[PDB]
Amino acid sequence: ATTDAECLSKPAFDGTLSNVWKEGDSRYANFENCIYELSGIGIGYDNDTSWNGHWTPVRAAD
Repeated sequence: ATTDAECLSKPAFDGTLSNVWKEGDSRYANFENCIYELSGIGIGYDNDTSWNGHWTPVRAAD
């Protein structure tokens, strides 16, 4: 299990994450029980489900 403060302490990376979901024109993905937010220059594939760009952690996996 992960907490919100544990996730927010992790660094932001530049790469690709799969199983990406939308939340009002904003993209989110789950990685190591932490939810990351897509920003920067985005390049998407796998029918909007795989996004490459800047991923910043926002919260923990529910």
